[PDB]
Amino acid sequence: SELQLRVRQLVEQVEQIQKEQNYQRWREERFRQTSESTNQRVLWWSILQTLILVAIGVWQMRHLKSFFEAKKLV
Amino acid sequence: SELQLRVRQLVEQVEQIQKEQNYQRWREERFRQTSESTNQRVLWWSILQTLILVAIGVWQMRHLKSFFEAKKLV
Amino acid sequence: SELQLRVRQLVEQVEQIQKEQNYQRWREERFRQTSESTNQRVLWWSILQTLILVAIGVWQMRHLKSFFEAKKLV
Amino acid sequence: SELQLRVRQLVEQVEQIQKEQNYQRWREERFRQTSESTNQRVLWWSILQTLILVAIGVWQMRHLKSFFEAKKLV
Amino acid sequence: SELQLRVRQLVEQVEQIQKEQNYQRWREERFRQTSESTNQRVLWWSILQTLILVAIGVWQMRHLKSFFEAKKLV
Amino acid sequence: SELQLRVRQLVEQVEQIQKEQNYQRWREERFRQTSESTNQRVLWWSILQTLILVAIGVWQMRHLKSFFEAKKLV
Amino acid sequence: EIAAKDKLSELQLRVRQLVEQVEQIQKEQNYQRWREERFRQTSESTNQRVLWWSILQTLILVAIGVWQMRHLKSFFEAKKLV
Amino acid sequence: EIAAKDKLSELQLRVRQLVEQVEQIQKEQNYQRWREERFRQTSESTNQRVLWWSILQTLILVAIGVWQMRHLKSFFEAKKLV
Amino acid sequence: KLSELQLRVRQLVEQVEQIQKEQNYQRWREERFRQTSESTNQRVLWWSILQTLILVAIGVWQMRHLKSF
Amino acid sequence: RVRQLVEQVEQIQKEQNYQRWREERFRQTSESTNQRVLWWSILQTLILVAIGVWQMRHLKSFFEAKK
Amino acid sequence: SELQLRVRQLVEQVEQIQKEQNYQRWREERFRQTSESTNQRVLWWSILQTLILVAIGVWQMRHLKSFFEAKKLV
Amino acid sequence: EIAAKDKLSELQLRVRQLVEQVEQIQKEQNYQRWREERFRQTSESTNQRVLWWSILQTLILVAIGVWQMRHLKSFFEAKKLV
Repeated sequence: SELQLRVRQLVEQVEQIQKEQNYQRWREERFRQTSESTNQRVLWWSILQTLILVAIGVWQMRHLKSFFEAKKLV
Repeated sequence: SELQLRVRQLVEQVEQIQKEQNYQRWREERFRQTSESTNQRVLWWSILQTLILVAIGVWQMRHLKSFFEAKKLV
Repeated sequence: SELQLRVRQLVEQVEQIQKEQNYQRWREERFRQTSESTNQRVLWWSILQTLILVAIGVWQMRHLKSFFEAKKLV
Repeated sequence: SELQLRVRQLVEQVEQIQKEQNYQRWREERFRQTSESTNQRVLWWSILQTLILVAIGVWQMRHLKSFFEAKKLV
Repeated sequence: SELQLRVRQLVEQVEQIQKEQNYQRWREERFRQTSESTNQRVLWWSILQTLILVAIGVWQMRHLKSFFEAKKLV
Repeated sequence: SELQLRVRQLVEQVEQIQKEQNYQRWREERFRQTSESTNQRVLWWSILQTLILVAIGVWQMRHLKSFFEAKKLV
Repeated sequence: EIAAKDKLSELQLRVRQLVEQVEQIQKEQNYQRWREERFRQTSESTNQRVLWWSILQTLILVAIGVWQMRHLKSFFEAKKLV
Repeated sequence: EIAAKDKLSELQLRVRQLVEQVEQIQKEQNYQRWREERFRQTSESTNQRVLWWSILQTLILVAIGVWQMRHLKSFFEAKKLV
Repeated sequence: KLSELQLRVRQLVEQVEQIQKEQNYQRWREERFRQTSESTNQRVLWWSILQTLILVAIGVWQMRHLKSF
Repeated sequence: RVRQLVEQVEQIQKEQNYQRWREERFRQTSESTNQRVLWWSILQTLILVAIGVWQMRHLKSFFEAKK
Repeated sequence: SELQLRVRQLVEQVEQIQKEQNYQRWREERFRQTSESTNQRVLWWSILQTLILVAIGVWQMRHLKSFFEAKKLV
Repeated sequence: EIAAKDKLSELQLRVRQLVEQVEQIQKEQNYQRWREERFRQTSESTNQRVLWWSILQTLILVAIGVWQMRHLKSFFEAKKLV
C-alpha cells in the first residue's frame, strides 16, 4: 500500500497548500491596505509641509509690515 | 478507478501549486519593486521639498532685505 | 514501475511546496519588518516636522520681542 | 514499516509545526508593533491636543488685546 | 497493535495542529485588520485636528478683519 | 529500539503542541483584552479632551465678555 | 502538656475547615471570571458605538467656536452703539 | 523520652507555622480577588455612565440648539420693542 | 458497575456546572439591579447640569428685559 | 439503586438549567423594564426641570408687576 | 436479573446526561441572545434621546409663545 | 501517640497539596506577567546614512531659520544706526 501512503502524504501537502493560498491572499490585502495608507500618508504630510511653508511666509510678511508701521509712528 | 481519480486530484494539486509559485514570484516582484519605488518616490519628493523650503526661506530673506533698502530710500 | 515514478514525482512536488513555504514566511516577516520600519520612520519625521514648525513660529514671535525691545529702547 | 512511514509523516508535520511556532512569534511581533504605534500615537496625540488648547487660548488672548487697542484708538 | 494506536495519535495530533493553524491564520487576519483600522483612524483624526486649527486660525483672522472693516465704517 | 525513540519524539511534540495551545489562547486573550482596553482608553481620553475643548472655549467666551464689560465701565 | 496537645488537635480540625475554605475561593476564581469576560464584551460594544460619534461632536465643537465668534461680534457691535 | 518528645514539639511548632503561613497565603488570594471585583464594578459603572455619560455627550448639541432658539426669541422681543 | 459509578461521577460534574448556570442567572439579575439604580441617578444629575446652563441663559435675558425697562 | 441515584442527579442538573432559564428571563425583563422606567423616570426628571423654569418665569412676572 | 435492570437504568441515565448537555448548548445560545440584548438596550437609549428631547423642544416653543402673550399684556 | 502523630503528618501532607494548588494559581499569575515585561519603544540608531541625513536635514532647516532671523536683526541694527 506504499502508493496509497504516498497519496496520503500528498493530501497532507494539499491542505498545507490551501493554507499557503490563504496566506498569499492575506499578503495581497496587506499590500492593498498598506499601499492605500502610504498613498494617503506621504501626500498628506507633503500637503502639511506646503501649508506650513505658506504660513511662515505669511508670518514674515506680517511682522515686516508691523515693524515698518512702528517706525512710521516713530 | 478511485486511484485514478486520486491521481487526477494530485495532478490538480500540482497545477495549483505551480500557479501558487507563479503568483508567489510575481507577488515578490510586486513587493520589491513597489517598496523600492515608494522609497525612491518619497526620497525624491521630500528632498525636493526640503530644497524648496530653503529656497523660499532665502527668497523671503532677500525680499525683506530689498523692502528695507526701499525703506532706506524713502 | 510507472506508479513508483509518479510517487517520486509527488515527493519532489511536496519538497518544492515545503522549502518555498519557509521562503514565503521569510519574505513576509522580513518584508513586514521593512514595511513597518518605513511607516514608522515616515510618521516620526512628520511629527518631528509639524511640531518643529510650531516652535519656529513661536521663535519668530520671540525675534519680534527682542527686536521690538530694541526699537523701544532706541 | 507502516509505523516508520507514520513517523516520517509526523516529522513532516513537526516541520510545519516549526513554521507554526514561527507564526506564533509573528503574532506576538504584530501585536507588539501595534501596541507601540498606539502608545507613541496616543502620546503625541494628547501632546498635540494640549498644544491645540494652548494655541487657541494664547492667540484668542492676543486678538483680545489687539481688538481692545483697536476700539480704544478709534 | 501499538503501531496502529501511534498512527491514530499522530492523525489526531495533525488534525489538532491543522485546526490550530486555521485559528491562528483567521485571528491574524481579523486582528491585523482591526489594528490597521484603529491606527489609520487615529492618525486621520490627528491630521484633521491640524487642519481644524489652521482653518480656525485663518477664519478668526478674517473675523478680526471684519471688525476692522466695521470700525473703519463707524 | 528506534520505535521507542519515535514514541518519545511524538510525546515531546504533543507536549510542545500543548504549550503552543496554552500560549496561543493566552496571547489571544492578550489581544482581546488589550484591544478593548486601548479602545476604552482612547474613548476616555477623546471624550475628556473634547469636553475640555468646549468647556474652556466657552470659558474664554465668558472672559471675553467680562473684559468687554470691564472696558464699558472704564 | 496533655491539655495543650488536645488544644492542638482542635487546631488541626480548624485547619481542616481552613482547607475547605480554600477550595470555595478557587471556584470563585473560575466561572465568575468567565462572566467578567462577558462584561468586557459589553464594554467593547460601547467602544465601537463611540469610535466616530465623538468625532462628529468634535466638529460640533468647531461649529461652537464659530458660534462664539458670532456672539463676540454681537457683543462688540453693542459697546460701539453705547 | 524527654529530648525525643521535645523534637516532636518542634515538629508541632513547624506545623503551626504552616497553618499561619498558609492563612497568610489565603489572605493574599483574597486580596487578588477583591481587586478584580473592584475592576468589574468599575466596568458596570462605566456601562451605566456610557448610556448616561453618552447621554451627556448627546446633551452637548440639542442644548446648544435650544440656546440658539432662545437668542432668536430675544431678537423677536427686540423687534416687538422697536 | 465501575462504569456506572464513573457515569455517576460525570453527573456530579454536570451538577457542579449546573450550579454555575444558577450563578450566571443570579449574577445577571444582581448586576442589572445595581446598574439601573446608579444609572437613573446619573442622567438626572446631568439634567440638573443642563438646567443650570438653560437657567443661566434665562438670567442673561432677564437682564435684556431690564435693559428694555 | 446506584444507577437510579445517577439518573436523579442528571434530572437535578436539568432542573438547575430550567431554574436558570427562569433567571435568564428575569434578567431580560430587568434589562428592558428598568431601562423603560429610565424612560418614565427621566420623563419625570424633565417635568421637574420644567416646573423649575415655570417657577422662574413666575418670579420674573412678579418682578414685572413690582416694576 | 436485578443487576441487568440496574444496567438498563444506567443507560437511561446516560440518555438524561446527553439531554443535559443539549440543554447546556441551548443555554449557550441564550447567552448569545443576552449579548445581543445589550444592543437592544442601546436602541432604547437612542429612543430616549430622540423623543423626550423633541417633546421638551415643543414644550419650550409653546411656553415661549405664552411669554410673548405676557409681553403683549405688559 | 506515635501513630496519631503519623496521622497528623498525613494531614499536613494534604495541606501541602492545597498549598501546591495555590502555587499553581501563582504560576498562572506569573504567566500573565510573562505575557508582558520585555522592552518598550524601539530607538533609531541603525542605517545612520539615510535616517541620519533626514534628521540632520530637519535640524539644518531650523538652523537656516535662525540664520535668517540673525540677518534680519543685523539689518535692523544697521538702520538703527542709520
